[PDB]
Amino acid sequence: LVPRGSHMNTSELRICRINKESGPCTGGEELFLLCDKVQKEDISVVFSTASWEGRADFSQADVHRQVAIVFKTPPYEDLEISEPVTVNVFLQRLTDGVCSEPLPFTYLPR
Amino acid sequence: LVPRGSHMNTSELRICRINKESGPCTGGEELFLLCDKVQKEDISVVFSTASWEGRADFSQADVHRQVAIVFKTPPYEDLEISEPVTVNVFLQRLTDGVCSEPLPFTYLPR
Repeated sequence: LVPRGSHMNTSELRICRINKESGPCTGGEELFLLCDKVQKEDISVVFSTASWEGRADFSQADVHRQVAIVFKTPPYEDLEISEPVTVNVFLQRLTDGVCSEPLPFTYLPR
Repeated sequence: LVPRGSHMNTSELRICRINKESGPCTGGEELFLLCDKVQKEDISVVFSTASWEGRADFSQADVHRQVAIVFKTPPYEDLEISEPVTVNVFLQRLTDGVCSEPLPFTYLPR
């Protein structure tokens, strides 16, 4: 349960991989990741950086057989980035607020 | 079980989506798709066109919890294509040789 920021990391939540490594900072894009056993009714996908945090948008429906999650990327804090900004994506249980190890995801401009 | 080529289609195998819509005709690229309940020990991923058929490369291991499959794309018949050639990707049970509905995937040159 060892600490990793304001929240807590676990070996219970794990993100195997995302289909798209990058994407535009506008957000809204529809992506989908693989993971281990997750509780469809208690799970979220969060994008973050030291000072910004964005949640993906998806329904319990979008969670396929507890190991995949189709979601819609949140827009990046600033939509006027001029550079490729790669942040952190990771899972997190609502209940115990526990998170998973992050995966790098990079926003791009238009 | 209605016919669709030399083989047979079913409502038992379904490909929800692939992470990458395209890729180079060289093949070898590592992709992964979503699908419904598949038998890890009886399933394959085939790329085809009316006159060419290629199989993806993956192990029973690469099949995650029966709904996702991480595989390696086969090279396209001709690696000297000058144009974007989009073929068909689909599942198929070894035993009953039954297939699924195809999904378009397009090879590209270098």
